[PDB]
Amino acid sequence: MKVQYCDSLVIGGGLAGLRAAVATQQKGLSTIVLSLIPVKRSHSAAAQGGMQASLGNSKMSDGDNEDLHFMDTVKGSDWGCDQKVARMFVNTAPKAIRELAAWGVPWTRIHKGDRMAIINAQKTTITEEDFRHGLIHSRDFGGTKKWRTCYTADATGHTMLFAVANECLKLGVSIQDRKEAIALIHQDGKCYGAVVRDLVTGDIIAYVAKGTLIATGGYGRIYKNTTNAVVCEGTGTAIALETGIAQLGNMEAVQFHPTPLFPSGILLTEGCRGDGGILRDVDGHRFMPDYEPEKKELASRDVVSRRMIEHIRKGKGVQSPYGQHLWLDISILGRKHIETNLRDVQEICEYFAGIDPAEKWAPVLPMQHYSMGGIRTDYRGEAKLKGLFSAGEAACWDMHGFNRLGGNSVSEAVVAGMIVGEYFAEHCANTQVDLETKTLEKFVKGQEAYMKSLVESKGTEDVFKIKNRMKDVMDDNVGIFRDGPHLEKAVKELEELYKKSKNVGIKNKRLHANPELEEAYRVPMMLKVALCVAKGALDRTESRGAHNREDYPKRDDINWLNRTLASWPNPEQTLPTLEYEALDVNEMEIAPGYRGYGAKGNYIENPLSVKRQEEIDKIQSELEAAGKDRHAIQEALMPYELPAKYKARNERLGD
Amino acid sequence: MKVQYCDSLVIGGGLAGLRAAVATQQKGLSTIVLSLIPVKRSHSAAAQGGMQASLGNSKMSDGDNEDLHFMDTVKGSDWGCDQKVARMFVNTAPKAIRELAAWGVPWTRIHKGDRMAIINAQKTTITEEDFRHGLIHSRDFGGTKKWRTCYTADATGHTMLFAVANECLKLGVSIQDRKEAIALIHQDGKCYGAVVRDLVTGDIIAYVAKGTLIATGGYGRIYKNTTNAVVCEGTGTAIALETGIAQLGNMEAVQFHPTPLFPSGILLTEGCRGDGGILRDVDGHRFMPDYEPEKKELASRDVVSRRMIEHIRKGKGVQSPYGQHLWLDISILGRKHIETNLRDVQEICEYFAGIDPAEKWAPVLPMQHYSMGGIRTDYRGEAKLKGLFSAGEAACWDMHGFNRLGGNSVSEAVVAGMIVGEYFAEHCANTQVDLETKTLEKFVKGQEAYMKSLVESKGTEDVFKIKNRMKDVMDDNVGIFRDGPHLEKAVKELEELYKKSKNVGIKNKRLHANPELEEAYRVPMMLKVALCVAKGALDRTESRGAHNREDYPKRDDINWLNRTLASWPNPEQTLPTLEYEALDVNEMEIAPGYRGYGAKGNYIENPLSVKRQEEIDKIQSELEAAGKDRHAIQEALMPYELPAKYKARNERLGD
Ligand SMILES: *Cc1cc2c(cc1C)nc1c(=O)[nH]c(=O)nc-1n2C[C@H](O)[C@H](O)[C@H](O)COP(=O)(O)OP(=O)(O)OC[C@H]1O[C@@H](n2cnc3c(N)ncnc32)[C@H](O)[C@@H]1O
Ligand SMILES: *Cc1cc2c(cc1C)nc1c(=O)[nH]c(=O)nc-1n2C[C@H](O)[C@H](O)[C@H](O)COP(=O)(O)OP(=O)(O)OC[C@H]1O[C@@H](n2cnc3c(N)ncnc32)[C@H](O)[C@@H]1O
Ligand code: NA
Ligand code: NA
Repeated sequence: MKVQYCDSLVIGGGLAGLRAAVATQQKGLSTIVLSLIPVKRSHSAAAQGGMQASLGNSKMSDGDNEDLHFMDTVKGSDWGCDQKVARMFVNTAPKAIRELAAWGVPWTRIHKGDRMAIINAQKTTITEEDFRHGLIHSRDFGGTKKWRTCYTADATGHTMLFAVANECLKLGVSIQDRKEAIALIHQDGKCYGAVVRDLVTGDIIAYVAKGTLIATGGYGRIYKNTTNAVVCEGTGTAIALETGIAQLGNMEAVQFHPTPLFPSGILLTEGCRGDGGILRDVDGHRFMPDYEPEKKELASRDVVSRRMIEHIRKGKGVQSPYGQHLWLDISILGRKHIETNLRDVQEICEYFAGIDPAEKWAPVLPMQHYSMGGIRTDYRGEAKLKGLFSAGEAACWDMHGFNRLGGNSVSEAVVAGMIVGEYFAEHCANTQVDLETKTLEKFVKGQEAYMKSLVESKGTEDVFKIKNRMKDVMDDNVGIFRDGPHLEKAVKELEELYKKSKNVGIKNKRLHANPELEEAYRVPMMLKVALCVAKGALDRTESRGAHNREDYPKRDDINWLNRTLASWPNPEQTLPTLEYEALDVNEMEIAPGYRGYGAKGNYIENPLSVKRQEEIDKIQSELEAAGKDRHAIQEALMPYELPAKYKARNERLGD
Repeated sequence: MKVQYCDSLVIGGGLAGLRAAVATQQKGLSTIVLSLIPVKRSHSAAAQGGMQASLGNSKMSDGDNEDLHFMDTVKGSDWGCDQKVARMFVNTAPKAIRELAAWGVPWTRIHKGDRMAIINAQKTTITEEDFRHGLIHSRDFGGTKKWRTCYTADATGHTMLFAVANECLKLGVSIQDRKEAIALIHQDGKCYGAVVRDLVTGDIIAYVAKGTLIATGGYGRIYKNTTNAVVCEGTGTAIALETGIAQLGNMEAVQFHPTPLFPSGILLTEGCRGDGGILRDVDGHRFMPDYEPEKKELASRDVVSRRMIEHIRKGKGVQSPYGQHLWLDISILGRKHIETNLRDVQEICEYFAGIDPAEKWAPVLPMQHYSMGGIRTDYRGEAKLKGLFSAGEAACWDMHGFNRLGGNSVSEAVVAGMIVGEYFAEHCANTQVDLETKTLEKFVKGQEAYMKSLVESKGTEDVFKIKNRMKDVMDDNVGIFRDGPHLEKAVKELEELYKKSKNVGIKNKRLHANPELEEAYRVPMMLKVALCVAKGALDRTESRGAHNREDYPKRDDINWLNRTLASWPNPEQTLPTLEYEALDVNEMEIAPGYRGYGAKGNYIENPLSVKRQEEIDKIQSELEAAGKDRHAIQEALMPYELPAKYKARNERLGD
């Protein structure tokens, strides 16, 4: 038997996994990072929008602080997030930016002077004073009043990922790529590592550790149309689920992006519409103003996606051999503007769409983009299965609730990497594990037998036909608009798909470097994940954040002010087990209310919300009258925890 | 913390360790072999005499079988061996030779014809028939009536070691050199591996396994004068001893060789006197005939050593700045004979002694050569500490008792490697271990702290002066002739030396590649080993095999028909704890009697021996009269065990 030991095992080499690895390795814990691919190729590398952090450096960022970022996050989540976690996040984001700056991330900087900027409420001139010169800049992104999105020109995710990966190399972290975790090793409710398949040699290896952290990203590829890399299949999510103990949170909470290139899904940055990009239909008609007279194209991304689907359903979509889509016209911004401020988007449409944006319109359609759902953890990042931690998009630390803020996800990956990294390091250093070879052998032999059965299967089902059908079912029934009737149909078909995945037969019999065998064990995993999404969507009879039920259009703060928890305790069951974790309004710094975007009064008020709100207004007034600072007031409303190392306040320009 | 896992851990890369590694690796058990040096440089490589095995191929081997080899072994051991183990050995030796032949070992072969041979009772002509041509040859060695010592010209140990090492490479065994086991990891009476120090980097690593086998060789370097390589310091013996659970058997049973080159200790093969080499004193006088009128130069090696010391004590030794010695005259054999049959010995005297043997005499003196004592095991090779096995010279499987047969030790290394290898493999495959990180950390941290204390010690003792004094004490008081008075003095001084070794200070502070630090932790270990030897010698009031007490000249079969078992249960004690394991005459195929060599009636008879003897003669007669074969008779006298794979009989020329 092959066994590899390390004090801290990290599964996933994206921003979250790599940053957590830095945290453990810097304190002497031997750590290993497992990854399907070279870590610098992780999906994190594709982020071009930016990272949200309340620095308050630039003119349009002036006055920004943790409180404002906190409120945008909570309201954006439509109150589905754990507000204490959101607080941990916003207070740490500024230090994540600054640490990365010290690590060499080339953040775009502010230069003194006037600038021709688009405010879309007063596209005037912005002035940056001399004292702001040379500091980290910020741009309009995510719809926040305060511009706090930091960026490194047009490749933020890329430069951030490379810096953290390089730090891991500096520290001697053991990076092992083309290695896939296919099962978690656990006993007595504790996680001792993972069974890993070497994608090159086919060897099955047991990686044991005092603590295991899953940072495997999102599960967007269960959909046909997604902006995600082809490796975002949620297998990390599935192995946690298959332990029968760890739970997944809000898997039905999936966010879509309105303007990905159709049908590839290659992203066309938000800056397009933010600069002046126009959405047109089959007749070249600018339709957003018809649905949103005021906001128009600049409405909340959430609203734009809905309007786009509505317009298509009204029969105004463009017919295509790949399906219906709409148009994105950016030529109207002028060739000059495009080649100087959107040189990146121009290259995309040419290299892939084969068209010059300064002349022709780009085909677009809303597609799956971010996974708010994931492995459920406490505020420390630990799952119900002791010793198993999770961070990044793969988790449901839940700072996002039912709607993640644009720019908060790459921010979370690094921030969670830092925070969960500390708690994870503490766990690995203080915990003591009992590694029984009997248990290790059972898991390793179990997976070797599984691989053998797949290779020897005489089944007649085709894995690709099954995977492709799953993706259509998800796109057709679990998209932007959902209804009970279609969701019930989806669940039934997914369950049938799952059963058939067990009768798959493959042509190539080798155990090494076999992409076909890889699909054979990944697909069944993706189906169980899809089932948690679809079933969670069917059972959640309300509309909240990105989850829209046409048959239940209102946000129900009385019956659904909670979090869906999915599990799969019995390996024989074919449907996930769903339970609910209620959100306590008493522990909320901000009581439920109007989210800011979308129709008003579209939520069923909870009497407890009103009570808490009054309680909040009272505490504020009293303390505010007593001449108390925002910090003391915050503590009085909702105290939260932070590792000692990050307890400090964030110095800002002007203190 | 650094941890390495394997199913089967082998400590020692000599014939025994490498052969055992083949046994485990061939059945799919991941195995690691740790060694201080490249495995092909192990002491096993120096064997030039040969390997004893009852093939019965040559004329002088005609009629040889397991029974004859068995008797030579038992009588040679002066009845201190476990006869069942001796049976396992002799029955397997033939297959060890044959397996090695299949592995390419270039055994010298028989050619048809007459040959000028020295019988030293009738130096006549020997004839090899045509049917013997091409089969494995044998030579006169070890004083056995039947010539059964197989050899590959003048480098048997070398070719044997290389073949087994190459087989390990073929099978993918993990060979890790410049790695030293400095402590065994154990808990609840079970062994889970070893704490290892990387000699190059200084890293302290825990090697955990389901089973651990120690095959670290002998402990001859505790003596100033020895034929052993400089790495035979018995540290493997010491780490077993320091667990406080494993016991060492007959550590006082040390064998000397009569003619090593003085003072280097470089060996001058037995073939010298066997061919006609003459021992001379300070006056050039051939003295052996004076003490042994009949046998003379050709007396038992055991007797020659004693006579040599006696002659020196009579004041006839040659004075030298390194001490007193005698002369070995081989010139008398004629330059022609020497350069054709002893070309090897000629090169030795020239390359080191700087003299031409065909002209000048070589200085010689009896020196420590083989360690019968070692880690005590059952017939399977397992020690009292469960999961810890031992094989080769490092063990006291006890097929040697108090006097190992010339040619039986390289034979044992491979045979034990095969047999203990099977039982070891079985244990590793069937046992299940509970590896607690708490325990691993305790042992690893304990050794890191130890290394640090040695490097920070402000002690004023010099490690080399202490090591050199230990070696003089051993040579002066625990040699060929021993007496209570001197042994008591030796024990007291060794104990004092041990206490002072704790106040050692070293100049070089680095943790990596530090030969001085290596001595700092090895010396204290050697002292504890030396204490077991000296104390065992003091307490054993009798003369048996190689253990000669001038104050107790007789072999005491009444009070000392047992085996000395040494342990060190309390790390605070400064002297070893000694217990005794009695040998049951009822389980002996051959009752105690005259060993064949030395003075007659020099043993105190045990009434039980006489009873058993009669019982044996009876069983033989009856079964023999009933026309029963030697195999059925053997089973009736003393049944023994063998792994299934080696249960077969050995086909011989003539069956
Ligand atoms: C898709 C996307 C997302 C995105 C974005 C643009 C695109 C095209 N732009 C963003 C932006 O401007 N601002 C922002 O805040 N977020 C933006 N996002 C989303 C964001 O990039 C992601 O949420 C974030 O990068 C997620 O980071 P995370 O570290 O969690 O994950 P990852 O980078 O996807 O890496 C996952 C790693 O897991 C390995 N893996 C997966 N499964 C396994 C198994 N079974 N075994 C072993 N390793 C596994 C992957 O190989 C990878 O390294
Ligand atoms: C010294 C000698 C012995 C000898 C002989 C000639 C000489 C000069 N001629 C012989 C002969 O003709 N016929 C015969 O039957 N025996 C003869 N012998 C004795 C015989 O060679 C030995 O008994 C035999 O070779 C012993 O084999 P074994 O496999 O037991 O041991 P080894 O070869 O000495 O190797 C020991 C290994 O252990 C490693 N080691 C030691 N301590 C440690 C620690 N602490 N950690 C890790 N590794 C360790 C050594 O590096 C080595 O590889
Ligand atoms: Na998530
Ligand atoms: Na021994």
